[PDB]
Amino acid sequence: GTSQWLRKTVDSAAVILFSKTTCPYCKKVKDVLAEAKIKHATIELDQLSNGSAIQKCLASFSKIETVPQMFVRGKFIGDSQTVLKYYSNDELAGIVNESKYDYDLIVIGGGSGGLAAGKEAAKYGAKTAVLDYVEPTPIGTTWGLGGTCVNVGCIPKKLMHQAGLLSHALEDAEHFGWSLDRSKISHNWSTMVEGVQSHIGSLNWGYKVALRDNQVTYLNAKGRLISPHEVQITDKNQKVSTITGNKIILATGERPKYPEIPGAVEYGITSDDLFSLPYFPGKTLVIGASYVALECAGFLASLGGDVTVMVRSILLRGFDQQMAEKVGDYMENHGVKFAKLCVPDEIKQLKVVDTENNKPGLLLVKGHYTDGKKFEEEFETVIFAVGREPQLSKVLCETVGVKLDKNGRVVCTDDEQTTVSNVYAIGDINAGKPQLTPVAIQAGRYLARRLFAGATELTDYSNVATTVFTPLEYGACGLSEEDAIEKYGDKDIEVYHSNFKPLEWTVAHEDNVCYMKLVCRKSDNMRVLGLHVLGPNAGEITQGYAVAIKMGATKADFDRTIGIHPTCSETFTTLHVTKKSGVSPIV
Amino acid sequence: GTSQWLRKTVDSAAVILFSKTTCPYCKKVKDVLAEAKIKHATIELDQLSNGSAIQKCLASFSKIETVPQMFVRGKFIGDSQTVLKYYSNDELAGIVNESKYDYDLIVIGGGSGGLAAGKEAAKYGAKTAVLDYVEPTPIGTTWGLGGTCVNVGCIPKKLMHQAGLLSHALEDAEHFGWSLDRSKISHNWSTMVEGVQSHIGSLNWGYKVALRDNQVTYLNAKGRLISPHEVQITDKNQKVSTITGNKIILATGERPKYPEIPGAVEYGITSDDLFSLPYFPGKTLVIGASYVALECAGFLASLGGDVTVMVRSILLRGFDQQMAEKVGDYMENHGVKFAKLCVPDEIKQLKVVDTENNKPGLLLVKGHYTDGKKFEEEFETVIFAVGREPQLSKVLCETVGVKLDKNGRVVCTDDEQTTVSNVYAIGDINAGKPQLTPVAIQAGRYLARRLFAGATELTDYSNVATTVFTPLEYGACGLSEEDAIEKYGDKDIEVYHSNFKPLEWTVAHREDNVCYMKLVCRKSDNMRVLGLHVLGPNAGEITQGYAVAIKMGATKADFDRTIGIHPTCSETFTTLHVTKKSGVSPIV
Ligand SMILES: Cc1cc2nc3c(=O)[nH]c(=O)nc-3n(C[C@H](O)[C@H](O)[C@H](O)COP(=O)(O)OP(=O)(O)OC[C@H]3O[C@@H](n4cnc5c(N)ncnc54)[C@H](O)[C@@H]3O)c2cc1C
Ligand SMILES: Cc1cc2nc3c(=O)[nH]c(=O)nc-3n(C[C@H](O)[C@H](O)[C@H](O)COP(=O)(O)OP(=O)(O)OC[C@H]3O[C@@H](n4cnc5c(N)ncnc54)[C@H](O)[C@@H]3O)c2cc1C
Ligand SMILES: COCC(=O)NCc1ccccc1
Ligand SMILES: COCC(=O)NCc1ccccc1
Ligand SMILES: COCC(=O)NCc1ccccc1
Ligand SMILES: COCC(=O)NCc1ccccc1
Repeated sequence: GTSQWLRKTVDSAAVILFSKTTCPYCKKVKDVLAEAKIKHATIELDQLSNGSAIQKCLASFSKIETVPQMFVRGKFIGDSQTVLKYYSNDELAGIVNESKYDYDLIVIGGGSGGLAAGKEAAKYGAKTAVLDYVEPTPIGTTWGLGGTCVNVGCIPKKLMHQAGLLSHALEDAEHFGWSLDRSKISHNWSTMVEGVQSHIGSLNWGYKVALRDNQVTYLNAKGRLISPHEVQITDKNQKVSTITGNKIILATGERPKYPEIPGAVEYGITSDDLFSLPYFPGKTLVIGASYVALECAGFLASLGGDVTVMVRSILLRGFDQQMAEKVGDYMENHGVKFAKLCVPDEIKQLKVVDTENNKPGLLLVKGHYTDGKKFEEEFETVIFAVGREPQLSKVLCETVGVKLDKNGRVVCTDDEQTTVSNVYAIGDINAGKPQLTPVAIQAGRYLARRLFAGATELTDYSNVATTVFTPLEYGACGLSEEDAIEKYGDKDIEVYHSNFKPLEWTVAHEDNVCYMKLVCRKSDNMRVLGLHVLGPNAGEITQGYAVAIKMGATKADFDRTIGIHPTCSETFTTLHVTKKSGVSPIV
Repeated sequence: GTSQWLRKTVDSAAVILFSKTTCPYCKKVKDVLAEAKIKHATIELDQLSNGSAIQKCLASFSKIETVPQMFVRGKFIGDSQTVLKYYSNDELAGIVNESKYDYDLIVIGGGSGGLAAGKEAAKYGAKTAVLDYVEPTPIGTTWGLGGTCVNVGCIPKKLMHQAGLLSHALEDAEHFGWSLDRSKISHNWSTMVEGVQSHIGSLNWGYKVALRDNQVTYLNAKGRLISPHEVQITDKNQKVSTITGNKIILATGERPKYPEIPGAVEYGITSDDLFSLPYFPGKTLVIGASYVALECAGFLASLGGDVTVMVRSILLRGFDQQMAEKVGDYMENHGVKFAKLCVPDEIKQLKVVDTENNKPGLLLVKGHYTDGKKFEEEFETVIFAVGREPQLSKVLCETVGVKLDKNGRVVCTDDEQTTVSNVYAIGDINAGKPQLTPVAIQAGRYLARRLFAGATELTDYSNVATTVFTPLEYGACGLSEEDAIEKYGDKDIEVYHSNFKPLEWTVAHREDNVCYMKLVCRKSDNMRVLGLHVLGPNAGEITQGYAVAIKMGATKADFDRTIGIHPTCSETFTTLHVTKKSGVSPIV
């Protein structure tokens, strides 16, 4: 009912005003709170369909049914006369700061989700702390505020992908009439890294500025939850102390795994080290087959590197395997070598990294194939991309009572609540959720609004679109073909597909490598279950269709919509060849 | 209802079989027709909701109610035993080819719409002819099969746009670590024209191959409709003759306009000439302010040219004007000069075009500003982009009875039918329709299916998305902000907007707050998205997908609950929150 919503909202909000837009008494109270620099949530009752019933329920706390009514941390404070009495008697600031705890909210983790949750909470008057610490990699690499995406993830990865894309831009320019000679142009790794790191630095600073301008307390400290409301923090100087908070948000993310083989930790690196590496990696082996592995190998090859990928079984496990194979075939034809069906056994050091002259070392990699033959080859750099994992045993004392799953991620309700009722988890550590930066940001902002502004909207985790930024990009939204066939049966699935050629590729001189498909359910009006595209700018192509899939688009919706010409994306609006027909999809 | 549909379908279809998927007698008839290379439409009665009623109405034509039933040009031909008799007796070929007319379908015009209509019709057994002729420009330019888009429109202009985009890619490469020096690289116009024209030639050839492989008769001839079923054709040798057809599709498109001033036709050019010009235009004046004018001026400046645009009043009349101004401001900041509020009065010739040394001429342009002050400046090339118009007085004898509107376009019903019942019109000459290549293609294909395969689906001309390929691209779908406010009033319209910066622009040191997007929404209809607008790179790829959601009636809530893809430009549409009425700044 309305009544129990109102109780949760009053119990949880830090400072909240129940108001009406046309009442000059509420306006007087608003302008008072603004002058006093008091931030607060506002619930305009004349804009809610059942505002009348809420007014009646307020009296259960305040014994009045009029507006405005101000509350602070679950307690009714007063109407217009009473609030102005406190203001003119210099008693207001003390009353709005009265709290059982040091903070209304403590966020452990200053990354994609945690910074978004903390900033949104502060907008409603929640007194908020954000804790962030970066544990250094085995070789000592560290970085600033903002999380995995900002520092060692989406941002530097896509900037180095762009540096690689520009190599083919240089090649194409000749065919379009420009006088340069591609074969006499080379790439400088450290010039690239300096520009990438300068941009990352501007983001570290921007987040510190944003927290200060929202009155958020930023602590560069390692946090550990030792009881439901107590966080122990450890300083850069090993000073230990305890702060208290009403609500706690866990948002500490993951770090790369290493295989348990000799030499891995000592002599290899991960993506954590790659994006600030002060020397060109040289001849490189990438071990693994995830989107991180393939994206990194792809741009290293495009910058002119000698690059090999060691694949245990398949590419992109969990993605549509037809598409995954097309991705890998393109890379193999464009200068990435693959050691297929192969695992490593040991990494042996032949030459130590020369920090002084800014040169890599030299390594001997020993491994074996599934047919039993041995692998043995020398590389200057070895990069492990074999998955990521959280380390919540560092963050969470067992006695607090927060349940984890077999993988060590937090088990949450559909509103991010843990098994401890004031403790929530968002981002990559929330078990079962897509591990993506815009998912973490939406979860964090929406959760802050439910805690401190009386919102009810949940985050929707279904049909979240993705893009893999390999040399030829792969965008997807919804089910793979194999998952749909498993779920519904082969006779209830129809697949429309086509090759295509970007117009930009005609003058630049391949005809049939770009490819797209719609996987559809026959018995549900040909509903689009999944969309897949391999081609340039695949993330821009895919994004808009994710809205239509969210709304339940059918094939007839795609047919009746008209294309924009000339584009790659328009090919989705005229698809007609089915896989069951056996007709070729080539252009 | 059903009976009126069945009569229209039987009267119009060239060759059609009424069938069921489970009937082995129907399968035997299908096999005979395929072996005799007889193409036909097929309607599978067991797959239609009212298949039982259709089966019963068939008796009004054939006096039977079973399947299969074969018809040819409105006449019942027979059941399974009868079709096999004709086949065994070598009588079937002559039956299926019997006609009052030379062709089931004559398409006048071999462009985007006409080629699509003709190929689709031939798939259902319609005996089809496609007529195409290119009247040369005043200086003599002509080109091959395929229409305006293929030869002198979307295809060459986007390729030249891409050559222009690559100049900034060469600049950006230095910041991302590559060793080149952009300052020492120049552009060769004729090398780019040769590559563009080689691709256009492959399209000309590909369409001739497609018509041959579909058994469509291609006539390189100028057509004139002289009665409802008679088309007069004129040869390249000026031989005149008459062919007849049951259905007629008019698909002749438009050509560029010239202003009525001295020297315009003699010494200027249009887009028709630009895309195959053998020499670089040099210092260029573009007169006009359409998307054609701005796209051409944009790429010429990026290829190193000294370019001025003469604007009579505003940019992009009929497009959202906040967006049009941001487009123009970006071009003016990046090396396009504008002569604002200005029109030309005369072009004088100072040098003839130098065909020997492959060089432009030289012209003196005189004009005046709206306050009366004078304009006078020299240019090597003057391009007119002041609109396009059809020439239907050449295509259509007045006595046929096809009604035209005040602009000379064809007045059609919602199924493309003109005021003459067997005559239809598609593409740019269809009055009131968006003038775009994918619209012409959808209209031609859907019409051919209704004429020859019993389809009922109409083309939907509402909320068709567009993209202007200026140096910074502008994509749009739906109403402009000013049209939304005019239609619903200011109090019922909410606008969400934001600047943004492509991630690719950060290390390249490009501008922070020039790219821009907005959603124009209707408050009283669950915040329905009435219009979407984006200025930024790859704007056509950004916009296309959202056109499906707008077709389905997307609201602001649907954008909010959808999660973004990171890092992209398009994801900024999923988190918009600043409203124009709040007064809050949209900068990042
Ligand atoms: C190479 C790579 C590329 C990626 N590319 C993309 C992409 O293109 N698009 C996309 O959507 N996603 C991408 N991702 C995923 C994206 O980075 C993550 O989903 C996102 O960063 C998760 O956000 P988060 O808030 O859960 O955690 P994080 O961003 O990892 O932030 C958690 C923070 O908490 C800190 N912390 C940990 N323990 C403590 C403690 N005890 N006390 C204090 N602070 C602590 C961590 O050091 C870190 O700073 C990529 C990931 C990688 C590794
Ligand atoms: C510079 C420019 C750029 C454009 N860019 C785009 C773009 O990016 N995207 C987009 O969607 N649209 C674009 N367009 C619009 C697009 O070209 C048209 O909407 C489309 O070509 C219209 O097709 P149509 O079939 O109506 O006519 P057309 O393609 O013009 O074909 C008509 C054909 O009929 C021929 N013909 C004329 N009279 C006769 C006759 N009597 N007998 C026989 N044949 C005859 C003509 O010579 C021509 O070949 C652009 C147009 C221009 C001018
Ligand atoms: C960059 O995209 C990485 C990602 O994790 N995308 C979502 C996904 C979920 C489940 C299986 C495959 C993919
Ligand atoms: C079933 O997968 C067999 C396999 O060897 N996959 C690895 C790979 C495939 C295609 C291109 C590059 C690498
Ligand atoms: C009302 O419009 C007045 C006008 O002069 N528009 C032309 C123009 C505007 C912005 C940049 C370049 C040209
Ligand atoms: C009001 O204009 C609507 C329209 O669709 N105009 C045709 C066109 C649009 C965009 C780019 C090029 C051409």
